[PDB]
Amino acid sequence: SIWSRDQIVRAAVKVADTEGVEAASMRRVAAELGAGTMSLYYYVPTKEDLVELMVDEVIGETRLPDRPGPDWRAALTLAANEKRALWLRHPWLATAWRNGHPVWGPNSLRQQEFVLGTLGVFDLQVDELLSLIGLYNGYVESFVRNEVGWLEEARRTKVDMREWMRRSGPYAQQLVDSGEYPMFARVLAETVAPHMGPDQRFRSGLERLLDSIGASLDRLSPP
Amino acid sequence: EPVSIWMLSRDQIVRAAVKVADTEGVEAASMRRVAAELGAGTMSLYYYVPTKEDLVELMVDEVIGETRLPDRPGPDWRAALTLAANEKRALWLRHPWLATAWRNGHPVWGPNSLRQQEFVLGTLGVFDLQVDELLSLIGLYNGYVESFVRNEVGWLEEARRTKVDMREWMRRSGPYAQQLVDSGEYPMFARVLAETVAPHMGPDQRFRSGLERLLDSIGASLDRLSP
Ligand SMILES: CC(=O)O[C@@H]1[C@@H](C)O[C@@H](c2ccc3c(c2O)[C@H](O)[C@]24O[C@@]2(C3=O)[C@@]2(O)C(=O)C=C(C)C[C@@]2(O)C[C@@H]4O)C[C@H]1OC(=O)/C=C/C=C/C=C/C=C/C(=O)Nc1c(O)c2ccc(O)c(Cl)c2oc1=O
Ligand SMILES: CC(=O)O[C@@H]1[C@@H](C)O[C@@H](c2ccc3c(c2O)[C@H](O)[C@]24O[C@@]2(C3=O)[C@@]2(O)C(=O)C=C(C)C[C@@]2(O)C[C@@H]4O)C[C@H]1OC(=O)/C=C/C=C/C=C/C=C/C(=O)Nc1c(O)c2ccc(O)c(Cl)c2oc1=O
Ligand SMILES: [Cl-]
Ligand SMILES: [Cl-]
Ligand SMILES: [Cl-]
Ligand SMILES: [Cl-]
Ligand SMILES: [Cl-]
Ligand SMILES: [Cl-]
Repeated sequence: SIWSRDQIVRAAVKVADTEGVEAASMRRVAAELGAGTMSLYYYVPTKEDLVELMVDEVIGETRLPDRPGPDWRAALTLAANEKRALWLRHPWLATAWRNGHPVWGPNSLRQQEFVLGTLGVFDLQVDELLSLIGLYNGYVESFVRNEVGWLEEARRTKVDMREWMRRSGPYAQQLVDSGEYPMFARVLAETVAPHMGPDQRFRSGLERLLDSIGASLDRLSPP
Repeated sequence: EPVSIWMLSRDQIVRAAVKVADTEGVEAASMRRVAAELGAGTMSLYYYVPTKEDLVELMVDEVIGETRLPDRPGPDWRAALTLAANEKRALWLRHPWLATAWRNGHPVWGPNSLRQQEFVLGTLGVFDLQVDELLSLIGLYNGYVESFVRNEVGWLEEARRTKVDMREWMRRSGPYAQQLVDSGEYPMFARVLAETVAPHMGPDQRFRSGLERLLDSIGASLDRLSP
C-alpha cells in the first residue's frame, strides 16, 4: 500500500486542474518540478498511484468540523457544498477514479469519519447506515459529475446546458409527436429543476434527498 | 448550428464500433479503426457520423436495444425497479465501457434509451408525485445501480492490471486496516470493518441486499408523500 512525494503530487494537481489528468503524464510532472523523470518514479511508481495520491492530496484542502453535531441535515449539507466546490475546482475528481479498491489515505478517511459520523449516533445496522449514506453521496456525485460534464462539453461544442436545452427543442417536440414516450413528455411539460440555475438546483435536489433520508429514519425510529 | 445525430450504413458503422469497444475498450473503436474494419475509408464515415462523441452516443443506444423491459408499469413497483436493475447490470457487465464512456453533460435521447426510461419512470407514475419528486426517487434508485455496477467493473479492470481481485484485496489490506484501527482516529471506519456484512456476500447477493434497503427508503418517502 502506498499509504518529497507531496511536492510531486501538488505539481501533478496543478497540471491536472489546467490540462486534465491525461496531460499530467509522468514526463510533464517532472518538467513542472524541474527534475528528470528518473527520480519521480522512485517516489511514485505508477500513474495509477499518483492519481490516488492526488485524490487524497486535494481532499486535504477541505476542512469539516471535528464532529458533526446532532443536526445531521445541516452537517450533510455542509459536507455536500464542500464536496461540490472541491469537484468544480478539481473536475478530474469526477472521472479519474477508475479502480475498484477504495482510497484509504488519511484525508479521505478523515472526511468519511465526518460524513459517516452524521448518522453514526443512530442505532442502525452499519449496512443500513452505509445504504443511507450511499443515497446521499450518490446524489452529490451524480449531480456534480454531470455538472462537470457540461463544462467539459461546452469547452468543445461552445453549447452549455441552457443553450443545449433551447437547441434541443425541436428534437424534443419530435419525440413528443412520436407518441411513444408519454412519460418523457410529462417530464418535459412539468419539470421545474432544469430551469433553476446550478446552485439552486443542487440545493433543492439536496433537500429532497435529505427528506428521503429523513423519512427512512422515521421508519426505523418512529414517530 | 449542428443538429442532433438523432434528428455502408449507420447500423453497420455502429455495430462495428461496438465490437472493438466490447473486446478492447471504447478507445480502441475510433473512426479510423471502424473504417478499417468495414472495408471502407476514413472520410466516408463522417457523412453518417460527424463526431466521435456522436459515435459513442449511437453505440450506447445500440447496445441498450439488447434489453427489453415491459410495455407497461405494473402495480408492484419494487419488482419493477428490481427487474430494471437486474437488466441494467447484466447489460453493463456485457458492455463494461457503458460504466465510463458517458462523459458529457447532455442526456442520450436515442430511441432505445427512452423506451427503457418510460418503464422506469412509469413505475412510480401510479403515485400522486410532483414530477421532480418522481425524478428525485428515481435518482436514488439509478445512483444505487450505477455506483454498484461501475465499482464492480472497476474491480474487474483493476484485477486485470494487478491480478488482485476484491477478495484478495480485502485479505491483503488487513494489516493496514488494522494499523488504521490501532491509531484510534477512525472510529467509523473501525465500526464498518467490524460489523459490515455486504463485502462478504457474493456480488449477486450484495446487489440484491443493497437494492432491498434502497427500495425500503423509496417506500418510506412514498408513504409520507402519497398515502
Ligand atoms: C438530467 C436531464 O436529462 O435533464 C434534462 C435537461 C438537460 O433538458 C431538459 C429539457 C430539455 C428541453 C426542453 C425542456 C427541458 O426541461 C423544457 O422543459 C421544455 O420542453 C422544452 C424543451 O425544449 C420545450 O420548450 C420544447 O422546446 C419542446 C417541448 C415538447 C416542451 C417545451 O415546449 C416547453 C418545456 O418547458 C429535460 C431534462 O430531462 C430530465 O431531467 C430527465 C430526467 C429523467 C431521468 C430519468 C432517468 C430514469 C432512470 C432510468 O431510466 N434508469 C435506468 C434503468 O433502470 C435502466 C434499466 C435497464 C436498461 O437497459 C436501461 Cl438503458 C436503463 O436506463 C436507465 O436510465
Ligand atoms: C466501497 C468500499 O470501500 O468497500 C470496502 C471493501 C472493498 O473492503 C471492505 C473490507 C476491507 C478489509 C477487511 C474487511 C472488509 O469488509 C473485513 O470485513 C474485515 O475487517 C477485515 C478486513 O481486512 C479484517 O479481517 C482485517 O483483516 C482487519 C481488521 C481491522 C478487521 C478484520 O480482522 C475483520 C473482517 O474480516 C470494507 C468496505 O468498506 C466500505 O464498504 C465502506 C463504505 C463506506 C463508504 C462511505 C462513504 C462516505 C461518503 C463520503 O465520505 N462522502 C463524501 C463527502 O460528503 C465528502 C465531503 C467533502 C470532502 O472533502 C470529501 Cl473528500 C468527501 O468525501 C466523501 O466520500
Ligand atoms: Cl481530466
Ligand atoms: Cl500507470
Ligand atoms: Cl452548463
Ligand atoms: Cl475518431
Ligand atoms: Cl472502456
Ligand atoms: Cl473482484
